[PDB]
Amino acid sequence: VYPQPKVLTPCRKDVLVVTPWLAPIVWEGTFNIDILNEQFRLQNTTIGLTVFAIKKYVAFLKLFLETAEKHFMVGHRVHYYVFTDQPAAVPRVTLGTGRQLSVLEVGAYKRWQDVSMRRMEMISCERRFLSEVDYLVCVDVDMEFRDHVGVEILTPLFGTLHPSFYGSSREAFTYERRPQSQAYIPKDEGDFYYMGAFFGGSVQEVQRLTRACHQAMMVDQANGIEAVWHDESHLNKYLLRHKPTKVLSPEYLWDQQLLGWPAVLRKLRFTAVP
Amino acid sequence: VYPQPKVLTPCRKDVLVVTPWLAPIVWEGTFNIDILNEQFRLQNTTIGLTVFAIKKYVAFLKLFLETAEKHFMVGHRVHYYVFTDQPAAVPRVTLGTGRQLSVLEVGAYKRWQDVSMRRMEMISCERRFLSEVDYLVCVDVDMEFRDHVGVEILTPLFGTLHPSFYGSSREAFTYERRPQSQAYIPKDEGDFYYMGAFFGGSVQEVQRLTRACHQAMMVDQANGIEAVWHDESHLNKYLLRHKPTKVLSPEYLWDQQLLGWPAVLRKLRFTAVP
Ligand SMILES: O=c1ccn([C@@H]2O[C@H](COP(=O)(O)OP(=O)(O)O)[C@@H](O)[C@H]2O)c(=O)[nH]1
Ligand SMILES: O=c1ccn([C@@H]2O[C@H](COP(=O)(O)OP(=O)(O)O)[C@@H](O)[C@H]2O)c(=O)[nH]1
Ligand SMILES: OC[C@H]1O[C@@H](O)[C@H](O)[C@@H](O)[C@H]1O
Ligand SMILES: OC[C@H]1O[C@@H](O)[C@H](O)[C@@H](O)[C@H]1O
Ligand SMILES: [Mn+2]
Ligand SMILES: [Mn+2]
Repeated sequence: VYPQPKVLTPCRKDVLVVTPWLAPIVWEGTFNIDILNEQFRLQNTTIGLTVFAIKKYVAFLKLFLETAEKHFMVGHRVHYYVFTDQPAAVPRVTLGTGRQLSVLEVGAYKRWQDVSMRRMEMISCERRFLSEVDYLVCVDVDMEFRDHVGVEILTPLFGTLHPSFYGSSREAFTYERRPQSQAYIPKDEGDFYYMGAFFGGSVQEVQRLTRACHQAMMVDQANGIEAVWHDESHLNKYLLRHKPTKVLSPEYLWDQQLLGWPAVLRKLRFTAVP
Repeated sequence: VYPQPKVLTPCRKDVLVVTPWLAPIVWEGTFNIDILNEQFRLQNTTIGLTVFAIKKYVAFLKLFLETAEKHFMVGHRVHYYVFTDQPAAVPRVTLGTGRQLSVLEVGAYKRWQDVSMRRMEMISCERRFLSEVDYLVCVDVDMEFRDHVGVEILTPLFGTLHPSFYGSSREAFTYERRPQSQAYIPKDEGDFYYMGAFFGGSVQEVQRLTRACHQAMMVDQANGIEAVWHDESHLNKYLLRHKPTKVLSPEYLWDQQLLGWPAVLRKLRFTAVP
């Protein structure tokens, strides 16, 4: 027993709720969470969440993890995978039932470009995700959850609209524009500008995507060019060619300090920390 | 190179384009057919179309088939499966490249209820669909195509909004309301009223659906009740419990003689014949 959807009275008339390849764009008021929760519960869905916390970024884990417990996939099985050069630095956060955390120890890379960039490499570690989770969600650690982020996001492949470019035209998009880079996207192409900080999908699609992006980055290195926004550039080139089956609205990646809280955002769910 | 989708200016503001379980509702202006065509071509998609033409309904095949050739999945591989008690009566219609037709001979059933109802049984013939097509589309024969019906419909499971109930409230829906019938749907439930004349999906999902509906009809027979709208009733009960991954708007099942051509319908694609 829920509100009857009515085909002649849309809920959101202010935003695009479907892409032109028929992928939902996820905004508050587009979904009934109760229907979706049942769907995903009926398959005993397990969602993995990957997060890197290399060098000083271990400082962000406590709030990340505490807020994930309040807001992320609450009621579903969750497995956190914390990639860190400092395992002893990972805070012990008490978890809800059916939720667990693994610490994966990795190398502290040369500069920030590589730490951000080698995530694609480090996520692709492959045998294990396939056995343990049905979906993988890949996010920045320097963030907090402030509202529901749940199974509405889950789909074979998704990316998230960069909060600075959702209202913008495409020649404005900061894609890689040098044809020397595997990340190259011409000035007459592109659907959206996706942020590197929040993407995911089924384990098979995320392994594909991260393998591709790593193979593309290595090809650029061997040719002496570094895409302008690094992993985000390659992410955007992958998602142009392999279109995501859901797109998350900027409700899912926001910075209230830089951008306020406009009326088109009914919820701010996952936000940057200073 | 196509129109850039703009996230703050929806194309359709007059209709619901997404269900509350995040299934697209397919209306003109929600999709770019060029993007979709490429997607489906890249997988060499084959679509099967099943149609029953038992007794006098062989009379409808010539126009059905001629118009399907102009409008249905044009450019993609298509396999028509014509179920008939009269194989010699099937018109020879010249087909486009990559399109073929098989005649399947079956029994002329006792009354019209059973002819319509035993379709579910006759579609479920199982080994063969799995090998030959990726999707199955199941329609009435007493119809003509008048405009594009293409790969925008394709998804694991879809149904179509009955053209007489899309603007209506749910207690108005002519679901089966006797609890004695497997088709029973309470007065406080239901998302939409789907018509029996146009549903489909992947071969696996259509085999599931048609197996379920046949198993449900047989259980009702053994109990001496016949659902009020027969196969359509069971279809609607299946789609309540297993929600379709796309819903087709009434653009995909219309009767211009009974309903005109309202402004909310930008195309009339598949329509009833007198
Ligand atoms: O020294 C570093 C730099 C980056 N990161 C990881 O790489 C992500 C992206 O980096 P950052 O957040 O600095 O990029 P921004 O959001 O500022 O563009 C971070 O959230 C961390 O998960 C890290 O763990 N240690
Ligand atoms: O004598 C019959 C009655 C029905 N049908 C098939 O069952 C479908 C549904 O029947 P009908 O079109 O009469 O139902 P309606 O659309 O009038 O509700 C038809 O399109 C045919 O495909 C048939 O082949 N021969
Ligand atoms: O334009 C691309 C850049 O946009 C900035 O706003 C953002 O901080 C960068 O991380 C990168 O996304
Ligand atoms: O209400 C259910 C009935 O609605 C009629 O308009 C239609 O002709 C019937 O075929 C059946 O769908
Ligand atoms: Mn960050
Ligand atoms: Mn009919």
